[PDB]
Amino acid sequence: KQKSKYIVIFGCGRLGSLIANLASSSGHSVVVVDKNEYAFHRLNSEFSGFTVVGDAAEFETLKECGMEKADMVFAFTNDDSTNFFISMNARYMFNVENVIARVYDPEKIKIFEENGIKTICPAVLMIEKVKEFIIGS
Amino acid sequence: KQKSKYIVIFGCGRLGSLIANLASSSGHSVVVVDKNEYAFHRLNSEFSGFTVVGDAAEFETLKECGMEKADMVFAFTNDDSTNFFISMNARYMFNVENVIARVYDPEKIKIFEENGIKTICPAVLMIEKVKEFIIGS
Ligand SMILES: Nc1ncnc2c1ncn2[C@@H]1O[C@H](COP(=O)(O)O)[C@@H](O)[C@H]1O
Ligand SMILES: Nc1ncnc2c1ncn2[C@@H]1O[C@H](COP(=O)(O)O)[C@@H](O)[C@H]1O
Ligand code: NA
Ligand code: NA
Repeated sequence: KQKSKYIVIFGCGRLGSLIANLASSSGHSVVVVDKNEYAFHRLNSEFSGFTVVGDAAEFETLKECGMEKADMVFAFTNDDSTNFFISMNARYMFNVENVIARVYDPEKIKIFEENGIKTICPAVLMIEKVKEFIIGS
Repeated sequence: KQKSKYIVIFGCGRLGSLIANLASSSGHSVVVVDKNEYAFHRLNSEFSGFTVVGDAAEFETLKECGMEKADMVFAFTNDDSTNFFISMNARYMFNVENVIARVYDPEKIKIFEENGIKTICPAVLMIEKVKEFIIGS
């Protein structure tokens, strides 16, 4: 399950595969999207869910994911512009409330957050954790 | 500063250089250690502080850092065994209270933490942040 959610993850790399594998083992319905079919070898033997090969910077790829049914969308490619494209479409075309994007450039965080997209910026996250260990929290 | 601390950072890569540059701009005394002299090109023009070339898996390198004077030691190489060596020496040979290590393998976190070493494990940190965005926290 009654708690099962519909989750779309773009990017089946190091980050995306980790989240996909965990989401699947938690009982969610998971769609994982990558431009490179070989990326899917990171999904483990237990992964239940569906794969989609396509370039997520193309609207037609976004249409093939059933994103209007999604509870959450994760924009986890290695390109900030692509993740912005995915996340803006998720929010506004497909009306997804919970959208999380990876953002490498800290200066790009603001434009995502002003559009209601939650951000994971590795540099910021590491600095925040160091600060907690020095100054408290 | 009167607030200036003595900070030793091992590994001048992507993570270490970011912390070194920020520490220096905050007014701290910073020693940065790397086996590869070319790594120091990541330090910015404003960086004040000292560099040490050496293999941090060798005790003689650890002796050249004045670690018994350190307020904090950051074990930020790309090798978990090396970071354990550095951190254990920092804690117990050089009596540093505040020691932070990067740990890639989540299964290795426990042995660091049982020895009073704070850990930054990228995979764990990313999963924790995703969880906060879904479940709150
Ligand atoms: N335009 C795109 N559409 C879909 N997947 C992409 C796109 N650009 C990059 N990726 C994927 O994002 C992933 C990034 O991997 P990593 O840096 O390990 O998280 C790789 O598997 C890439 O093939
Ligand atoms: N045994 C070691 N002693 C000192 N520096 C090291 C050692 N092993 C790796 N490193 C450095 O740690 C850094 C890791 O870089 P990065 O993966 O970008 O954080 C590099 O600049 C390496 O040369
Ligand atoms: Na807007
Ligand atoms: Na011990």
